[PDB]
Amino acid sequence: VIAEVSTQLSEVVGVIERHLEPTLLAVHLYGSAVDGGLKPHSDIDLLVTVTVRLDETTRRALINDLLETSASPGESEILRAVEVTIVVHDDIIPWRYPAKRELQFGEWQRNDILAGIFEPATIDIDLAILLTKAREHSVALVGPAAEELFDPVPEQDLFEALNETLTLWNSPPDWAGDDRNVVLTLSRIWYSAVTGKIAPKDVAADWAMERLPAQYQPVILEARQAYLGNEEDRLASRADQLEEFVHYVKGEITKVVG
Ligand SMILES: Nc1ncnc2c1ncn2[C@@H]1O[C@H](COP(=O)(O)OP(=O)(O)NP(=O)(O)O)[C@@H](O)[C@H]1O
Ligand SMILES: CN[C@@H]1[C@H](O)[C@H](NC)[C@H]2O[C@]3(O)[C@H](O[C@@H]2[C@H]1O)O[C@H](C)CC3(O)O
Ligand SMILES: [Mg+2]
Ligand SMILES: [Mg+2]
Repeated sequence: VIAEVSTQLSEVVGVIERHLEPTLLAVHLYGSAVDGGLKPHSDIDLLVTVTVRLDETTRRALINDLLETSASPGESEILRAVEVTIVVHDDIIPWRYPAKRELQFGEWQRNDILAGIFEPATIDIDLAILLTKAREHSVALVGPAAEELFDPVPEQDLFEALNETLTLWNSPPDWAGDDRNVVLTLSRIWYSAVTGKIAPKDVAADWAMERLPAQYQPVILEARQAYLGNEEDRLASRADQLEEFVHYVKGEITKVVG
């Protein structure tokens, strides 16, 4: 997608306001929209803070409505994948690890939502990472700056969430659908574990590529190119090369000490 993003952004915030205006504290645009800039496959990352949990019916109304504002990756030249994370004030302030996520919407749910599966509130270790990103780079579309609203996420909580995330990826079906992002996410986790910082997918990829034995450099170079829209994503082609990359990078992450 190469289209100006302000139209779809205003549609998505209109849906959020329509359901949540009376309990809304903040809407923050974050992720690559604010840090590095949207690339052809980039989603729109929104973080919504409410003062009270949602009624079940409000969860379903909002999830259904958000799906109508969103397009499956590669199915639209004008609409990006939309991602909305809702946190309840008293669940995330004061900061505790791990924290409860009230709601998340994203295109990975499309099938579920169309079958009437509405994901309920859960522990989400990923909030340690999302709130660290949002506090550093975001736009308050409404309410206070992320920096002021959210407590700092301790670096030990960041470090633990980065290492725990690696439990998701052990064998090839665990990354079957999502080969480019698992590769770029491994590079970002490795980068963040050594640096304590967060980098866009291409910056983390180039950092990783410097620090890899030459055998592992090709898979991350292909992922970095596909992220920038420069080359095709043919990472599923080279299945064995992918799993060796994953095992190699996980081992290198595991070596990084706190
Ligand atoms: N070290 C890390 N840095 C960044 N994101 C990370 C890291 N570790 C795990 N993640 C998760 O990776 C996901 C990235 O969100 P996503 O919207 O795909 O990223 P982005 O920076 O906006 N880039 P993109 O949408 O591809 O342009 C989130 O769930 C993050 O918390
Ligand atoms: C909260 N961050 C998101 C989640 O990690 C999510 N998967 C549970 C990610 O899924 C993705 O990698 C990508 O980025 C999504 C992330 O932005 O979002 C695409 C629509 C689907 C995907 O599978 O390609
Ligand atoms: Mg994004
Ligand atoms: Mg996202």
